[PDB]
Amino acid sequence: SMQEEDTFRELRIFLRNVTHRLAIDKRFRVFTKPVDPDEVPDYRTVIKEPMDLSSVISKIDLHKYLTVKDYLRDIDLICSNALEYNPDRDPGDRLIRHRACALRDTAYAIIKEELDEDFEQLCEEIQESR
Ligand SMILES: COCC(=O)Nc1cccc(NC(C)=O)c1
Repeated sequence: SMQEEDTFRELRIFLRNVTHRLAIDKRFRVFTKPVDPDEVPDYRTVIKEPMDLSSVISKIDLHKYLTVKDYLRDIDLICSNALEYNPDRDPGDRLIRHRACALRDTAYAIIKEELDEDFEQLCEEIQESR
């Protein structure tokens, strides 16, 4: 229905706003663009599904997310990839893991305060019907 298409458009507007607020935070600059395969040739041999905030914007615009649950799977993937690729005790690895956990926690906190639970339940019921 037109009403259902209006629901998914409101979801996309919400998701672009949350993603922009993450992408402008100085702590999360390392997560804003894909890892450059020229500068880090071993990245794609270790990390099987790369993800970053510019790719998340592209996916919103391609209508890849029909629920906030869908979207948070990709935020969780940015975080898990950082913990996997950078597991050591040295300061550079510990700084990127701290920033990855902050990105995940910040996304979940914005959604807790600003996503209506009945809006999410409506998106999940339309997705299930298709
Ligand atoms: C300056 O080197 C270019 C570069 O991007 N290196 C580099 C090294 C290790 C990790 C990461 N990024 C993530 C998201 O894990 C990036």
